[PDB]
Amino acid sequence: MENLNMDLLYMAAAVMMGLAAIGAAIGIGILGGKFLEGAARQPDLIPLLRTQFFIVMGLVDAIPMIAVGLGLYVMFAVA
Repeated sequence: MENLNMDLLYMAAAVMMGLAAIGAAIGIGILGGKFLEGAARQPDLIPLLRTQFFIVMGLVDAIPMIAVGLGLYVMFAVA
């Protein structure tokens, strides 16, 4: 079951990352456009632009980063 939970996990990361990438991309762009629009609309939120970019992408990508991260953290590192 090691080779299965090994390949299945890695492979799961691919699917998970992709599916999560799609959904993540969709939402990031969703809230990203609106938030980015306002902030980018207000000259005083220029730093918000970048800050929000990383925050929205990171918070959304934190999910697969956490799943994949935890997986490989113990798998590739601890296994």
